[PDB]
Amino acid sequence: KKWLGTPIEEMRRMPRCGIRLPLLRPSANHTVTIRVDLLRAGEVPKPFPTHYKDLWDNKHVKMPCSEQNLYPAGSRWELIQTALLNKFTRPQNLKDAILKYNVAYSKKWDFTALIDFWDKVLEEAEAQHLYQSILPDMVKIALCLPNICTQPIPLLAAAMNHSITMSQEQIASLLANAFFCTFPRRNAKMKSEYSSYPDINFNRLFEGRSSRKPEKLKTLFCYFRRVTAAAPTGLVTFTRQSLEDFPEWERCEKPLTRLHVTYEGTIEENGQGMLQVDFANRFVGGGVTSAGLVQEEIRFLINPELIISRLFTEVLDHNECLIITGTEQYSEYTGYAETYRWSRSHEDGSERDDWQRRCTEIVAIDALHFRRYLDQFVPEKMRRELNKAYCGFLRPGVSSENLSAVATGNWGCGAFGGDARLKALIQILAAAAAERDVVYFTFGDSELMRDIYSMHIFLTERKLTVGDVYKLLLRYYNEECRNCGPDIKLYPFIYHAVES
Ligand SMILES: Cn1c(=O)c2[nH]c(SCCN3CCS(=O)(=O)CC3)nc2n(C)c1=O
Repeated sequence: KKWLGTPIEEMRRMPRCGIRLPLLRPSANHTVTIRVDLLRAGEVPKPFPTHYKDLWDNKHVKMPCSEQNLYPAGSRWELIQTALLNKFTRPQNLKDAILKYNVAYSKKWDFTALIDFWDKVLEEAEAQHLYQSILPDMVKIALCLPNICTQPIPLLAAAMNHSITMSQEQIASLLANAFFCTFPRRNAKMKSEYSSYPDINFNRLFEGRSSRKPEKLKTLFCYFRRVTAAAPTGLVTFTRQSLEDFPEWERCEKPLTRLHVTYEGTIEENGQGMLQVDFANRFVGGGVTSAGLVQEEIRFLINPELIISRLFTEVLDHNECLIITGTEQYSEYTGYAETYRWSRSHEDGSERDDWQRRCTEIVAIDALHFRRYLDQFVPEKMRRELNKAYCGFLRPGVSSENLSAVATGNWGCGAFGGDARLKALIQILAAAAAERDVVYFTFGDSELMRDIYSMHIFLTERKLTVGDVYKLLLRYYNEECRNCGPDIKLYPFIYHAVES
């Protein structure tokens, strides 16, 4: 009674189900920032090219170490170096350092949470370790950026189908810069450039008095402590995927696939090696660098390499997703939102693939935010969610036998107002169209587990196709929502319509 349906042991997982990876190589649609010819297990990857190369334009990340990063003109990189190469002994020292190259935000950025964490949460020995060891080591890896990220990083802009593969070490240098708020043109509230990109600098983690900010900082300093002490050796791939041809859902003759549904476990622990869904905001990462702390933000905190997607990933349009392969888990946690707490450091035991990427694949798909509950049953909105999930699950050019199951849950069903029973069925239909099985976590809701299982077995036993089910959703809208909360609920309607 803890789980229902297909045993999870029968679901496909990476690496066992994967196909031989092609040779890792840069191309028109794949940026590779390391020496592939020297990539070896257990060895820190060598950056390619050897000497720093800069691009300062509207198609690439504006690096803080660029000679074009100026301030009315002096070199901002020189200023960052002078500011950060000072001894920190009190939190005000770190605030003052960050503001030396952010003078325009000195009356706008609040540092209360950073001050409280250092002075009021940490004990004396933990504070001493922070400013004697961790922060100086973070400064050093940040300032090493021009020797580490030698190759320009393209923006993954809207409508681009493009991948970036970089080393975990390169990500660590970039995230250290984000912590010290060094990325230029990413700060103004009323900016034109980068207005369609998420925040990357960490200044909003330092503001306010929530009991959540200290837990976020503990989680991030756990990561920073680990990666400055011993450089991680693997790679991470970021792929923006934007599809043009979407199924004619009413006409899809594909059958449903297999389902495992359970009210215990988590996507990240029990969906190891599966395609793990991030319940994303259209600005990937949501409020990770500010106040948010539900499913997406938590994943971005315990696997912080996800955070760097915000440096270069434009806001997702309706037909797009972001696929990240290779991020490592550095922390364990309990709770969520107001009960979230950092638990301990985590030693990731995931195998690495032939590109030295952890066998962990996460897809960010953003559900819609519904102001009115009945809005989500409008056909245009159901099709939208179907196509979003389909884009996140589809892998053009891969046999279904080589596709892991999808590990997911009540996507968009918290603050975004989604109906769990509808969103479960939508994901089941999208997974079926993408020829993937579904592993579904209901997060303690045993009744929902039973309901999803019952509907899935009902539909499969009667051999209903994807299109058969979609037309029942359309019928539900017309008969119970269009001219209407509804008088009859969705699953009861479906049972009655089919049994009729
Ligand atoms: C399947 N699944 C979750 O659903 C989940 N939620 C959170 S934190 C936000 C709480 N909330 C969001 C949607 S909900 O309201 O439907 C139920 C719970 N962490 C989660 N993990 C690790 C997970 O595996």
